[PDB]
Amino acid sequence: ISNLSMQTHAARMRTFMYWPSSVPVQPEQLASAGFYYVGRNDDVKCFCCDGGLRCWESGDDPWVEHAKWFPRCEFLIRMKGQEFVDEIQGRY
Ligand SMILES: CN[C@@H](C)C(=O)N[C@H](C(=O)N1C[C@H]2C[C@@H]3C[C@@H]3N2C[C@H]1C(=O)N[C@@H]1CCOc2ccccc21)C1CCCCC1
Ligand SMILES: [Zn+2]
Repeated sequence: ISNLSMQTHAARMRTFMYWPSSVPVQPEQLASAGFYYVGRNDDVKCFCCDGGLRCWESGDDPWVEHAKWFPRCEFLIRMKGQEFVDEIQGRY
């Protein structure tokens, strides 16, 4: 999968075909936060920063996890704002 082909939400959604139903985070929330499914286990990558996330847990919010682990991502900042990212990074 080409990162460029994943710049739009609809394209990212279609990558989740065989996404394990047992994982307690849904494709719609993942795709909204920039992620697409790379086709192994529960591994997803962001189309913009290429950050990879896995081992989704109950109650995870994909935007929070994006800001926790990849705070410099420009798509994250454009969508959620620098204030949000600063707070997740523990700067109040
Ligand atoms: C609990 N919520 C989940 C989303 C979470 O926090 N996952 C963490 C994660 O995805 N991370 C951890 C961070 C730490 C550091 C910033 C780097 N990591 C990114 C990410 C990760 O493990 N990514 C792997 C390794 C790199 O390659 C890929 C490629 C695709 C998908 C995932 C990853 C890890 C996964 C392994 C179990 C423990 C939580
Ligand atoms: Zn990103």
